[PDB]
Amino acid sequence: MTATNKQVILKDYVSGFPTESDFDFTTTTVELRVPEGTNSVLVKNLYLSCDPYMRIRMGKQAYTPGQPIQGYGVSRIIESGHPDYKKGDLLWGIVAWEEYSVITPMTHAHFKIQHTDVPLSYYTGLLGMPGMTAYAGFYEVCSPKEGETVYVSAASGAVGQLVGQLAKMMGCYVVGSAGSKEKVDLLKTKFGFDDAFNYKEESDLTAALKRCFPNGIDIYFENVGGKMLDAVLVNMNMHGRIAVCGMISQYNLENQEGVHNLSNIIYKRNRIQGFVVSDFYDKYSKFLEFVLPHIREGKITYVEDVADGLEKAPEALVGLFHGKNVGKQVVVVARE
Amino acid sequence: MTATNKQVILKDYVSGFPTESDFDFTTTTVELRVPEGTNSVLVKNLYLSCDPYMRIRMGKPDPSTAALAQAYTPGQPIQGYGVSRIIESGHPDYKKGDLLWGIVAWEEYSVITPMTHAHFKIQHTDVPLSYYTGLLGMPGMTAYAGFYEVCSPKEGETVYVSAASGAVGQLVGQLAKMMGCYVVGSAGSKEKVDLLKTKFGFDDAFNYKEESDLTAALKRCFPNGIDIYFENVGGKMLDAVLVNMNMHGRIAVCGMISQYNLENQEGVHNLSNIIYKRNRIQGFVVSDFYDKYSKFLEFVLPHIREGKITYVEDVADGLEKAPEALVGLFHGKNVGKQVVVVARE
Ligand SMILES: NC(=O)c1ccc[n+]([C@@H]2O[C@H](COP(=O)([O-])OP(=O)(O)OC[C@H]3O[C@@H](n4cnc5c(N)ncnc54)[C@H](OP(=O)(O)O)[C@@H]3O)[C@@H](O)[C@H]2O)c1
Ligand SMILES: NC(=O)c1ccc[n+]([C@@H]2O[C@H](COP(=O)([O-])OP(=O)(O)OC[C@H]3O[C@@H](n4cnc5c(N)ncnc54)[C@H](OP(=O)(O)O)[C@@H]3O)[C@@H](O)[C@H]2O)c1
Ligand SMILES: CCCCC[C@@H](O)/C=C/C=O
Ligand SMILES: CCCCC[C@@H](O)/C=C/C=O
Repeated sequence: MTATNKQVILKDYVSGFPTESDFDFTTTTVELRVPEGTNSVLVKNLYLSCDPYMRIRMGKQAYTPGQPIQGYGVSRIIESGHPDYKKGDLLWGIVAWEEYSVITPMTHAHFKIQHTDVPLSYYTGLLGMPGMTAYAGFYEVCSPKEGETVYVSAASGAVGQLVGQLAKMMGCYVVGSAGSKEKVDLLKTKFGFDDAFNYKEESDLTAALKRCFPNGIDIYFENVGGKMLDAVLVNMNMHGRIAVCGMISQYNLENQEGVHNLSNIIYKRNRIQGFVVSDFYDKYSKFLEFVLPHIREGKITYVEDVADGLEKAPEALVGLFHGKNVGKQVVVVARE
Repeated sequence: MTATNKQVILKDYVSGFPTESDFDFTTTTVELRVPEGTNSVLVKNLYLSCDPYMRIRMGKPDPSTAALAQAYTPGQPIQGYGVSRIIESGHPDYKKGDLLWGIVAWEEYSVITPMTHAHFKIQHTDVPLSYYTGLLGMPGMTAYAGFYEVCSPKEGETVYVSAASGAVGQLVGQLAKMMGCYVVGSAGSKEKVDLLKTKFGFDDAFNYKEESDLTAALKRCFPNGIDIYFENVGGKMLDAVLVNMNMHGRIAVCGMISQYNLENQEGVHNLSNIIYKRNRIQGFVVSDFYDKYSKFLEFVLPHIREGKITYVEDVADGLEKAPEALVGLFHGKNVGKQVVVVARE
């Protein structure tokens, strides 16, 4: 075939919060050939991830103006110049926001799917690059014992909803926070945490956390920052671990919020350790063969926001920095 | 037999900086009796220390601070670390001539109870007794504990040490030079920086005071960035270090002395940097590691006696000066460790 390839470019660099008018749709024409240099695969992009690191990549290796925005996503091989991928099987990894991409598959960037007995939308999230951040970030970096109390921020979403599920499986008391009432209702209905609150309904964030924890916070999984780290630093305990995954409060800000209560690290004998998921990708098969017995069984679940089409995909990345995503924000580019 | 026992009392709680005025003086009568309490010894305090925790045992009851603190009671005297000779006992491990270092009150004579990770015996006299406040005591143990067990160091790695000519800081940077390491310091005066470059053998050093852009100072000093940080300061300083740090690089949070004296506690912005740099900010109290005080003393006393560790001290005479001495530590007119002699020998 010689099909028309619909692409989402970034026009120019973003300074603050993203708008849909920082990105434009352009078209190329892909010849469905055995591809551009005999080391490569040609894929058809099935599902795409709208995940929040993309804002830090939108700043002045960083993205280049007039070219597609790179992201993770699930893809079907249409043709190959690589040895261990034939035509008709599945990968996940860094693809361009296209309908059809030619990529070179390097090991801990791009991964083959062997288990299609679960949704292939989950391989942008749960069994993808959000879910590995929750395995890796809770079991190494947070270093947990049972009974110990876990706090998850942006609990609602991607990374956050597996951290909490893995904790009320270990024997921990887990509290989450989220933006709207419907996002906060899932934490107790579906994912079945012990408590939850709406941080947007809290005028009282330090007092909110003193309410939820009569016994304090041993573990924190930091996805948010600033004002929430200040509050958590007060409500902590003796040898209290903080796992700094993200800072979504800060990405979208030029002159970014200051943390005041870092003196409660000497006193309260705290470890704040920052990680990157990429480092733990050697433990992906170890993760898959732990969590697929549990997803297949209904111990571990997932909520996804579905955004059908490449058309509503500027719409969908913009939407994270406000939290329109009721769970993990997937784009469907192709259904079959 | 009676003693005329002078004391240093605290008036009421501190907000902001201490002054010589937030402290007061009394005299008591102490009987030199063979004391019935339980496992209690009547000591005679010889030397005392001016240590900066004493500020967040001087402020109002807060739950955070109350992990190392108990908070000082507004009437009855200031507690702290210092050396002490036993002038009659009610213990097994201690008798009528033995010396102790530990947490005594700021008086001439005290009835204390020895506890294992509080009060420690001296069964080594070859070295100064004033040193069991600092080097052979609690500042030197912090330096051993927090550099070898929290900064998790390997040879050749680049170390930045803050409040570097004070008690804990000067030892860190020698313990670091005693491995492969590249040690740069920071201190207040010119007299202080000329002890880092010469006496305590640091590779380079500066005056944070005489530096306008602090990142520019640390990008001059380390071209290839910081691997280990011994954090004795906070604020401005911790922000500069986070942009000057290497990947999988560690930070040991000993103290944060810039903050203690502030009501409105200063913000560290770029703690964002620890994701993309895989960095570890780790806090400790020394209290947790006093089980390795035997394994400390078996190490350092071979290195002082051979001339591989160097140390300065700032002695002031009598309890009279012990207000003036704890105050001027927050400004920094202590050169090394601030000792207060109550009685010598
Ligand atoms: N270090 C790593 O290894 C690694 C890897 C991948 C991703 N990440 C990062 O970690 C986070 C992970 O995904 P996720 O689980 O958070 O999924 P998500 O729910 O899809 O992400 C968006 C969430 O951020 C919250 N939010 C947005 N603006 C905010 C603001 N201004 N202040 C406070 N909260 C705000 C919203 O939740 P509420 O209002 O609902 O609470 C919203 O649901 C991101 O920051 C991401 O960049 C880190
Ligand atoms: N268990 C523990 O973790 C533990 C135990 C002992 C001590 N500590 C802590 O570690 C720190 C110092 O240890 P040390 O034994 O070396 O004490 P020290 O001998 O009292 O050192 C005093 C230093 O304070 C500095 N200073 C004062 N105000 C300052 C300010 N506003 N900004 C920056 N620096 C300032 C001075 O330097 P300048 O001349 O440069 O101004 C001076 O050299 C304290 O924060 C203390 O509480 C912690
Ligand atoms: C090339 C895409 C970058 C992938 C690393 C990402 O997981 C890091 C998230 C940090 O916030
Ligand atoms: C009971 C006295 C407290 C002793 C702990 C002290 O070394 C901590 C210093 C923190 O800045």
